[PDB]
Amino acid sequence: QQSTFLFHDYETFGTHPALDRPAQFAAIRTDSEFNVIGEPEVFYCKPADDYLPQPGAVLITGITPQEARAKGENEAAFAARIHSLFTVPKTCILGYNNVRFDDEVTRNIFYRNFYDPYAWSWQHDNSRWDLLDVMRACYALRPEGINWPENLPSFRLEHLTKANGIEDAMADVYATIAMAKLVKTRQPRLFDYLFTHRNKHKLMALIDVPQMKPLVHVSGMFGAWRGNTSWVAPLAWHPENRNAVIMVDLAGDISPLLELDSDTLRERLYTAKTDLGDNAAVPVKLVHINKCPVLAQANTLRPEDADRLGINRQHCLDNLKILRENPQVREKVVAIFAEAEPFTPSDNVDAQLYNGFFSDADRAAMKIVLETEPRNLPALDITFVDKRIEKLLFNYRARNFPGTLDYAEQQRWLEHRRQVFTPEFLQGYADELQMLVQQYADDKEKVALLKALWQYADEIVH
DNA sequence: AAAAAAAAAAAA
Repeated sequence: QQSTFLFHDYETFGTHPALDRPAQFAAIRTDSEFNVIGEPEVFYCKPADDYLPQPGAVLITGITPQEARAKGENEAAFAARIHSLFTVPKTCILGYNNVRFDDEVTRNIFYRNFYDPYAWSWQHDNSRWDLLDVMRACYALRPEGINWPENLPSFRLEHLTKANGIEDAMADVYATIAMAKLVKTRQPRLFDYLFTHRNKHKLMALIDVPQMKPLVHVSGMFGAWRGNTSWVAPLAWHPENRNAVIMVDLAGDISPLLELDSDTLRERLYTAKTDLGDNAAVPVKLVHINKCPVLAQANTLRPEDADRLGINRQHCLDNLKILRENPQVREKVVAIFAEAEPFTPSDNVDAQLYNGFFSDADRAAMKIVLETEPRNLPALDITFVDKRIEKLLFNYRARNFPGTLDYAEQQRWLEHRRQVFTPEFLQGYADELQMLVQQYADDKEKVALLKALWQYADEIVH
């Protein structure tokens, strides 16, 4: 057991990790110095017959459902394959924007196919990381030694590689490795600091709530116009999510926090910028310590870089001093999150991963499912406590092993498909394709893609 | 040991 990194990327048929499906997965394993270990893998996932890909996604990836169907395996097999790669001990699974996207795909694919949704990222000394915020952090805090493309800095891999003398899912993986190498070379101490601080316990320690100790925070939510950076201070741990802390963005306008009550603050917080009119935005942001957030002591952002980024230290310090003497603000921000309407998921079991953890007993039961021949599942004498499992099991069987359904199950699946491919859904889908063909009438390649999508839909619904 | 869905923020 030697420590390795497993760089990876998915291409999918849509943006929703629960309701859309993966098309392709690519991975490359390296040692701690980013020398390639073994052989790159890239493989496709065959979409089940109750799904149509989002046209926008296919135009981005160039991957048709026909293509994935032809050279992919079903999702049960696609899941097992990735699961075996991910659960090699002492693996740090990472990518580029994976925490907010690819990792969610992983969790849901495991969930739908009876694998633990999270163990790949913690068990047997595994962990995860994400190079996107590393690049953003390097640009904001220690940009020396690297060339940063702009027009506003860009963090697209293609732009980042071109600007630093460096040469598709597999392509993205190779490029992510190259940026990792670069930053480790030019800013080894920042790199190692970020790597060690992927651990939520090192992060948690930086937060001091009673003191409102200020920190620098680099986040895509701050925006390129300020180099994704600001000084923040913790107001309270989130009342419902123990892995979230409520931060004030010290660079913002704290008026609303002092003036408004929690109900108006909540309303305002979830108001679109373009709907705010006269009113100041609420300068509150959640930091999720289990999501590899970039946090460091306040002085990690040098005055020269605050200046470069257009961030005003005295303004932040001013806000901080005022907040420290207005503790009533803490109560109010917690209320924004504590007194909100609970989130009720839809009755679609695909969307219920976050309803709760499964028990040890259910895990044992799911383990047996995975060890049973599909043809023998119907005869499987077993019982489940979590009410999601029977629903997941029916979907699992119908999507992956349709030959194993009895007549009544066949009829149920037929009704499910009809309830998906309604005349209203099919017409929305037709109108989207027609709109896109118009938008791209001059582009032979995209038009052929849109034609494939129409043909796939026609086939699947007849 | 593991989590939180959407809203909004941002970038794609």
